[PDB]
Amino acid sequence: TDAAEEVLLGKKGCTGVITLNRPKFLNALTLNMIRQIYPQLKKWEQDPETFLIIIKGAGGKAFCAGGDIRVISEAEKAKQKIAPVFFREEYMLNNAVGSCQKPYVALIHGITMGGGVGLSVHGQFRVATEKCLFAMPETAIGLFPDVGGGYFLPRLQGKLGYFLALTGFRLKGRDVYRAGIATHFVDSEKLAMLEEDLLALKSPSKENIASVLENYHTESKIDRDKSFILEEHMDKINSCFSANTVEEIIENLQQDGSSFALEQLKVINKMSPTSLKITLRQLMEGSSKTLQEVLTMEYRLSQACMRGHDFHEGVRAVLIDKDQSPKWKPADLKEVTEEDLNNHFKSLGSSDLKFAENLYFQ
Ligand SMILES: O=c1c(O)c(-c2ccc(O)c(O)c2)oc2cc(O)cc(O)c12
Repeated sequence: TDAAEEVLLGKKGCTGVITLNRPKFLNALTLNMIRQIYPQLKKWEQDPETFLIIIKGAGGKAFCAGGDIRVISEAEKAKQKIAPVFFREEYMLNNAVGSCQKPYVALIHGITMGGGVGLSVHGQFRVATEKCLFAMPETAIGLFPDVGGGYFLPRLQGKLGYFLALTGFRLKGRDVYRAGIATHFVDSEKLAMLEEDLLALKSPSKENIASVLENYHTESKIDRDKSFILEEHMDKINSCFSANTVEEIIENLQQDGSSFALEQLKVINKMSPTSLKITLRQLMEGSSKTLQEVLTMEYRLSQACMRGHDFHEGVRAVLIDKDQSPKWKPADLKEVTEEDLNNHFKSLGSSDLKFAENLYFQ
């Protein structure tokens, strides 16, 4: 047996199967994996013998915990940078998933966060199990909810996505479905059969695929009639998170004064202030952008963030030392100025992320 690849690509029946394959690192997405997945997705779109693409994670704990931001941060320490290529090609793959010309099913069993969400939420079908653990945890690490977070987050109900984006709130299991992040829910004990039945389909249409998913979804039992964990908080979320500045959101939470609001206020106050301001503007702007436009914006954001202090500090606090004790700079929201913010959003000119060759554009 040769050494295992970081992602497996296979053809089984009518289906192309992508298996994220770094389970010891929670299947975190690398440039190597992106560069295998992206061209394969494009080939399968044009392959008349491929009717379905499934993405899944190896190991049963994680679908994918994120893009591999540890390695990106390490690479920032010296001259062999990875960030310019990584974010560009990652975002190109999120767009490819979102515009996929064949049915695309993501089996989001297990931890599904950040980059892992980018590989799933934009696809046509996302199947959660009771073990699905969703978050966009980027404001805790000095980044922002990228991989198209600026597109999908504002499009969740009310201001749910703004709440998720700013606080990194975790949703588990059937709540991932209730939130609209998963399209379907299956108990994990039946996931293997669901996979098998999809793979066994002969020349399936999108409708054939949808039928299989529906049939499993209907019969799943775990939390079947449980309400969405955030339903009782949706009015206050919709109110508090309607403001145009982070300072106003924090003020609204304080004035609401409920246990939940004060808990989430506490969390927000531990997030990178720069990250918070970026994230709010990103979602507000993203609310009126296409996925491509959003990704173009996020690419600018990603490169600006590499030039700041907080990303490297967040990776240290969260991923390396795990002391959950980041010292942000600036430490106060007041010191995140309008000009600083505007600088992150500036065009990169000919270095911008674009989705066609130059001759396509005026
Ligand atoms: O992007 C992220 C990421 O990749 C991982 C991660 C953690 C453990 C692993 O073993 C791994 O491979 C990845 O954690 C995170 C935690 C955050 O709060 C925010 C993030 O953005 C990430």
